[PDB]
Amino acid sequence: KCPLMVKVLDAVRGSPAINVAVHVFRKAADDTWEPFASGKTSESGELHGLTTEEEFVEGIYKVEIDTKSYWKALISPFHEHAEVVFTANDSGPRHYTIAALLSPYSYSTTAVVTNP
Amino acid sequence: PLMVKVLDAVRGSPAINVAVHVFRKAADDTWEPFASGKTSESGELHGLTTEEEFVEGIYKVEIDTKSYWKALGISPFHEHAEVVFTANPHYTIAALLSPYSYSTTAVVT
Amino acid sequence: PLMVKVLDAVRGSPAINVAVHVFRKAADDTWEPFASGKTSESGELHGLTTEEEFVEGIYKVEIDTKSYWKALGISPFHEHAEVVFTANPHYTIAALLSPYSYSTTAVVT
Amino acid sequence: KCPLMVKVLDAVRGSPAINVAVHVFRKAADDTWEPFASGKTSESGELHGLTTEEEFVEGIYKVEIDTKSYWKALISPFHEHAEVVFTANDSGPRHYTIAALLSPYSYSTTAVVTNP
Repeated sequence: KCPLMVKVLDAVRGSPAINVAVHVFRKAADDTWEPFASGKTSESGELHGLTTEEEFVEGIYKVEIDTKSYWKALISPFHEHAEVVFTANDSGPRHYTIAALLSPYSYSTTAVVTNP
Repeated sequence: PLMVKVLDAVRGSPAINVAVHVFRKAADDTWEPFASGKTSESGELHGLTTEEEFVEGIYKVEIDTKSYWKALGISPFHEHAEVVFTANPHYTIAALLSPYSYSTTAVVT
Repeated sequence: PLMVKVLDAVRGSPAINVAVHVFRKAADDTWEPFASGKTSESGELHGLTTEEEFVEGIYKVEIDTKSYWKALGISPFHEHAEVVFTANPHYTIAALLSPYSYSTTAVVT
Repeated sequence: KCPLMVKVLDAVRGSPAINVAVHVFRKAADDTWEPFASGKTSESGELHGLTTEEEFVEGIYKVEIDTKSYWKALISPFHEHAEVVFTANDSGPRHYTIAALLSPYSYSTTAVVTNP
């Protein structure tokens, strides 16, 4: 394998952040954000199967994590969502895990990049 | 009412000369330029806007983290960091930068 | 030369009235009390020490995060947060608190 | 299963933090920190097998992550180590993952607590 994975934790509960919606976009030649993939985290706070090594070509990707819907569905948080934007696969294929740690007024995000 | 502070977690210092662009979501759902600056020597950016123009609405603060790391000779992961929020308490948007990670917090007083 | 700032990531605010204890590692490898205070209304603690007494050495800053969350009616994970470092650039120790997580950064200028 | 696990990431490299030494202590009846377990992270940045459900009784535990040796063994970091101190198993047995994200002048740590 899965070349793009998202893992989300809840810093308030000390648990996986479950049922967090995630939308992925890819910059198109026109320079606009085209829908690329979407899904939601599981009970372990992970999201797999967004894409395939074949479809995940080079490009600029935006991973939007819908944190406000997450918190509301539980609390009124600060951010609308957490947006992770990066160039991918520009030195050849890699695997990416986008990790995010969520608090109502704060989040962090880290990328773990490996080369299968 | 809107302040940006950026810290470098690799050097344990303010992140200086970082470009910051603020946008407001237009009725057409597009992002209109609203304000921009470079962080100061203390990693701070002030006077982006006034209480008058900073009306309720959704805002985006884009921090050009990539140019920052490149200036320092370091290869970073993100294109930029983006903070998106509804203005509806002075807002401080703080960001802590590492090459492959960043954290952002809102201090609303 | 030593400042502590504490933020609450749940409320997006300064963490007020948080007890902070600083210790210095003695030659006997024990931790000697060195300084302590409560964060202010701005989540800040200053005047812990002077340039004179803040000599090189290893220091520990203990932040009583547990009492903080309990005062707010919230069940937290950590007993406290601990920042341990060698003083050898003004040191700002900043901490960002959540019930089950905290981050700490050093800003050395 | 393993009731106490540690996971460490490097925020500079975007990778697991490998060969990070970790020492665990438990507060004794005397109120001093007794050695409880130690180990080092693997190539995936994880450390398993510190202890067993049977030995991991209630108590106050300190997980010390030796971040300075880690960075030096690569850079001169700020902290001596990252120290995670918590009461465990006071409402019955739980499983704990202590996650830490490391930068030379900053770290974060999060607990994920589950009830098998």
